Amino acid sequence: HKSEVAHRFKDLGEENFKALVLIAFAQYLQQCPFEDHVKLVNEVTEFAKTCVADESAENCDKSLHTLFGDKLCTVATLRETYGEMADCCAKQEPERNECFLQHKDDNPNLPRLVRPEVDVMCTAFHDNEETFLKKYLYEIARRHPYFYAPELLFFAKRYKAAFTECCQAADKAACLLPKLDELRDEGKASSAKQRLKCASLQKFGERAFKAWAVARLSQRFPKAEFAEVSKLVTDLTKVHTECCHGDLLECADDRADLAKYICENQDSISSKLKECCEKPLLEKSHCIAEVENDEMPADLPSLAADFVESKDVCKNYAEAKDVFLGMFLYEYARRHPDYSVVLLLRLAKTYETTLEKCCAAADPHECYAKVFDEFKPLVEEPQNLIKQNCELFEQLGEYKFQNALLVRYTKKVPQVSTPTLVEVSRNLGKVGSKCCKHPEAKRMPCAEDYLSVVLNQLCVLHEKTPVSDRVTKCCTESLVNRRPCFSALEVDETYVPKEFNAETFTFHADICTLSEKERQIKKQTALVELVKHKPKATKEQLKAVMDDFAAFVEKCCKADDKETCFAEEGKKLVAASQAALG
Ligand SMILES: CCCCCCCCCCCCCCCC(=O)OC[C@H](O)COP(=O)(O)OCCN
Ligand SMILES: CCCCCCCCCCCCCC(=O)O
Ligand SMILES: CCCCCCCCCCCCCC(=O)O
Ligand SMILES: CCCCCCCCCCCCCC(=O)O
Repeated sequence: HKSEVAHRFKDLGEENFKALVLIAFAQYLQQCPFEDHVKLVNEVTEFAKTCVADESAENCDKSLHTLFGDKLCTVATLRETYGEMADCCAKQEPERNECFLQHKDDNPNLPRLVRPEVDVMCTAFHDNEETFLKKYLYEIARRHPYFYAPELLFFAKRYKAAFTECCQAADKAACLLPKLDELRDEGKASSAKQRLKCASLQKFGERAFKAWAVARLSQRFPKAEFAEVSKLVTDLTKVHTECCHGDLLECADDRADLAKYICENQDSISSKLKECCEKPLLEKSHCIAEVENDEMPADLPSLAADFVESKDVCKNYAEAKDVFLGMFLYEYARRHPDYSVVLLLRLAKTYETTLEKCCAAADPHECYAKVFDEFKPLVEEPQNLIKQNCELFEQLGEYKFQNALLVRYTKKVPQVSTPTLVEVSRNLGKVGSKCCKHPEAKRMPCAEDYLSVVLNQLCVLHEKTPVSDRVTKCCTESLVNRRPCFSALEVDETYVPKEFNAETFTFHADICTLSEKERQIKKQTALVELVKHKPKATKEQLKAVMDDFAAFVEKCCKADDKETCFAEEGKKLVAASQAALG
């Protein structure tokens, strides 16, 4: 429902409601000063209370969309600030909302948000928590207009845990900054993931999306029957599709509905969901989405019977090609939660290709009798990659490992700028750090998931400023070859090595007052300019120059002077190196 606003107020709570109204408005009106959206949020909140007291009350019968757009159209400066979005107001609902939806700016071109010093922040926090927290909720929201709002609220609450804990600890910066650094990471990864969820849907289409989802849901709910996994992916895809159009209210209802359906049918889905079905609306769906894998049914048969030995394989396949392949993929996925989703799609795509050849022939059982042999190599290639890389990592350590990567890729694609090489190799390094600590079981899902963050940003940066056809190839290619494409880059032996330049390999005393990290980005940048300039540098020729530079600093920051050792012994490093790397 009779009143939809009353119903969200009741269901969300007051604080949560005030929060999501702020985020809603911050994401359309991305230029009205904070101390001004607050006026709005209180006005919308005051109205909500009246509708809650009496659901007959004026304007309460209206739809969320209508109230929301009606409110957008009240702001005095709309036409001067936002220009042709004010043009949307001269329409009726539903068109008016489609019009508003289509005029959000993804790059609102604001100044970078600058983290104040820890003590400034903590003083601000204590002196007024509500205001400190909302001002920041406003600053993220208008920079990330497409970030599903309930997710922002969840980070919001984690920023508030980090402050309360750390702003009364012995050493606050030691407490606070890693927490803030992990939040930046996670915040950014999630933002990356959503834009890649949609992009994939638009380029590669719905069937590919469903394939991905069947794999993922079958690893997560491996006691569910194929019929229920399939029902869940049908609705799972409908919601992503709706959540990509970009309309918060519609997207949120579908998510609500799905969590609703999942909790009613727990018995038929998974035993690991009782914890999250007792949670309140706002959180239910976020939770289910991060739910841990249910233990798999004990002692299932192999697939051989249904997918190889059976005599009904071409008949079943021909009758409904995509339900069959989807069942193969369901029976595979639930058996192996230790596989990355993309491995499964590669396996499933291979089983597909042989059936098209082998069903088209006239001894089909004979032709495709050996199809499981082909899975072995594809399964083992990711496994080894993880093995060689996690045995390298634990014997070099994060930083040195980051540096093993830096020279590997600079030699492979030496036309990528030095900053992009530094950032990808540093993050790749961190993915190594993060998934090697896992047992072998949960490693591959781990790495798939962090690589796709690290490699998508690669493409996005390279998208606008491209300097390699091979990188471009790996980026536009299929989502099941993004990774192996890159893994196939060889050394660029056409490379014309960069001319020398004194400036880059000059260093000063400030480097000693640089922070652990800051110093590393510096050291690592020189390392890329060194490989660009001497690509044919044997590892050991480079190992020894890195050890010359290593002494050149320490035995020079620990010396009784100066600049000068920096100028005059740096003079003697450049000369020596040029000679030994020749
Ligand atoms: C569902 C996409 C990937 C999730 C991986 C595993 C799925 C597990 C199955 C539980 C179903 C999920 C329950 C509700 C549906 C659900 O959580 O997602 C619905 C759409 O992804 C909407 O995306 P958006 O709202 O922008 O994402 C929020 C996080 N950034
Ligand atoms: C429940 C039916 C959903 C569709 C399942 C069909 C699976 C298609 C197998 C081929 C894999 C292609 C991989 C891809 O497109 O990235
Ligand atoms: C650079 C991080 C250290 C170890 C991880 C290397 C990644 C190799 C496996 C990629 C996992 C995704 C599965 C796949 O592409 O099939
Ligand atoms: C041809 C001029 C050579 C001088 C430039 C040397 C650049 C090497 C960067 C050192 C990275 C090592 C990091 C470390 O081990 O702490």
